[PDB]
Amino acid sequence: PFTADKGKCGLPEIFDPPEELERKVWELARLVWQSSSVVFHTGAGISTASGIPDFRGPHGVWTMEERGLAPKFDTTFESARPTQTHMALVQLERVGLLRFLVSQNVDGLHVRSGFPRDKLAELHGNMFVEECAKCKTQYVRDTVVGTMGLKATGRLCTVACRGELRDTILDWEDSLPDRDLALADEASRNADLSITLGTSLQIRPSGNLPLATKRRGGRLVIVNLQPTKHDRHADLRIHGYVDEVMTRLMKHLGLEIPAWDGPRVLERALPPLPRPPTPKLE
Amino acid sequence: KGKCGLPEIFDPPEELERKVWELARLVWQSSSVVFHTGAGISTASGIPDFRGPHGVWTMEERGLAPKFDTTFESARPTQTHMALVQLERVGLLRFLVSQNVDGLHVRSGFPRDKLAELHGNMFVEECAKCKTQYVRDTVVGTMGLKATGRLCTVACRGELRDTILDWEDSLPDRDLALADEASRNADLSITLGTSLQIRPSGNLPLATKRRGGRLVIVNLQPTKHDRHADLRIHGYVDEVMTRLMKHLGLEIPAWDGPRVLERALPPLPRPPTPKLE
Ligand SMILES: Nc1ncnc2c1ncn2[C@@H]1O[C@H](COP(=O)(O)OP(=O)(O)OC[C@H]2O[C@H](O)[C@H](O)[C@@H]2O)[C@@H](O)[C@H]1O
Ligand SMILES: Nc1ncnc2c1ncn2[C@@H]1O[C@H](COP(=O)(O)OP(=O)(O)OC[C@H]2O[C@H](O)[C@H](O)[C@@H]2O)[C@@H](O)[C@H]1O
Ligand SMILES: CC(C)n1c(/C=C/[C@@H](O)C[C@@H](O)CC(=O)O)c(-c2ccc(F)cc2)c2ccccc21
Ligand SMILES: [Zn+2]
Ligand SMILES: [Zn+2]
Repeated sequence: PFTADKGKCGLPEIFDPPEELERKVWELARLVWQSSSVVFHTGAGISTASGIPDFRGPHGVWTMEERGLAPKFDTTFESARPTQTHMALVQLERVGLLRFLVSQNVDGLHVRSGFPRDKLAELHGNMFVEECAKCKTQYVRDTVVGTMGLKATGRLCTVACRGELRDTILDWEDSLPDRDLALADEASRNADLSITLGTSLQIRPSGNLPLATKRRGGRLVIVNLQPTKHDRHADLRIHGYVDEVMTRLMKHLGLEIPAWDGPRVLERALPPLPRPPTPKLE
Repeated sequence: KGKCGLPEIFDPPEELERKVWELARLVWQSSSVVFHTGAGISTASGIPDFRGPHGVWTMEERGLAPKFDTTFESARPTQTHMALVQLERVGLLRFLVSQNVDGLHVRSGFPRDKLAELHGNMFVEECAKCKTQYVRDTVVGTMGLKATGRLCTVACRGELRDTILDWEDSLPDRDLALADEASRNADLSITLGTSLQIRPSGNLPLATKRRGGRLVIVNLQPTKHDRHADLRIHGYVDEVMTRLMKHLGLEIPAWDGPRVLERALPPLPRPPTPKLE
């Protein structure tokens, strides 16, 4: 809690220079095309471009705490817009180039971006979601659930039940949800490409799931401004703003990054849309 | 560098809700609305401000660095940026004055002939001879009005220089005159994300007061002229502008990607006006 191991905070940022950045995002493009089963793992770095501070970056929550300073929010959780990266992941899932998405974020922007819930594992919970203690029915609300650490919110289940509604925000002691951790674990083992965006991969086991892609010869790409726990296991490390890496990647894939309709909830992935034909790689 | 790192104020929801309704009334009641924007309308796209808690000057005074969560090239316009584009298209915004050099107003497709970029635009270089501007797709690599290395290509070969003013540099006369003219003639100035400490860029909203115009200030910190405002709103500008638009019955439009529009298009249809009192 107070004393919890918050891991390495405030490490130096690394910027790949343009030419080397340009060539790494082509290598990423080549890996996406070549792969049958692409899982994305996201952390707090995909939401900074929308005004929400990270945990272990230069100006992150834990970093500034060690220095006796406050993290700063440039928006509310309710007024946060999904980033170019968020929407990019929405399109990649609609054209069938993303099998599964595993996010350690509680900021709720994945769900709000319209990404389908049955293809998302929210390992650390969601600030807009409360859950019936009795029947496990989840409610995706339009404002943040007012509590953290899996406590009574004040509201009751309304299914065909009256059970106690509770927040989904894990405390330090709280084990991951079983459904999300099994679906994230299964997707990770079976993938032949895991890509990590904006996570420093220091948390167990959320950070270890990308290593499961390595077993049976799968490839691993790490996109991050700072060093990550598992940098040495990566076949490709890109050091750049994820928005810049994801817009350049989409351009290579010949994909437009769609308009954000405003807050929308999609329970179940739709049928896959048409996608460009694949380049000849050799 | 003026007063930096002042405490933030948050209006409570009920009060915030009420003030943005009072904003909505003033927009509807007003013949000629000008908006004045500063660094605060780009924070939510990952570009730090100057005198906010984590801003350039603040962090300098405390021997710390300002943090960028994007490049200038990869920055997307905020919900506020795109709201100003729609307000202009439906004829409820006469003019827009910005102290921002971040280039996002132009890239949002807001029309140049209705914008004054008082402190310059990092994506614009200007011919020293014929004053032809070039809006490029990557930041012009200099600041302080220096030669960039590139030449005029008009029907000229003159020296292209950046448009970023240094401290000593006088504002561009065209942009300052148009900004000043629009400010005097407006019956509503709204300021969004500016602390209004810079001369004269910060004083232009006060010219709206002369001949009984109204002034709204939307800002998280105190501003120089809080005392002259008929309405002060302490909230995230994005929240204020999305709630405001919702009252106006206006969608906030999709961003096509970087686009340059020289001249304002014909005004589009807008919802009918409420009966006010
Ligand atoms: N715009 C950007 N582009 C690319 N990388 C970025 C950007 N902004 C930040 N980063 C990088 O993004 C990385 C973010 O890493 P961390 O801050 O540790 O977040 P987590 O999601 O891994 O934290 C996991 C859990 O830990 C907590 O306890 C909670 O329970 C969280 O769920 C940094 O290395 C940045 O350099
Ligand atoms: N999301 C937000 N919502 C509302 N207000 C905000 C937000 N983020 C920041 N603010 C406020 O936004 C304000 C930003 O104040 P300053 O940083 O002085 O920006 P300027 O444009 O007025 O500076 C003018 C010139 O001065 C420089 O030298 C350069 O020349 C500039 O061009 C703060 O008061 C924040 O509380
Ligand atoms: C002013 C504007 C173009 N301008 C500068 C630029 C600021 C600095 O290069 C000059 C300043 O430090 C010294 C002086 O006062 O003359 C920065 C900026 C600040 C810190 C940073 F790490 C990178 C860029 C900046 C950021 C957002 C908007 C406008 C900005
Ligand atoms: Zn129930
Ligand atoms: Zn010329």
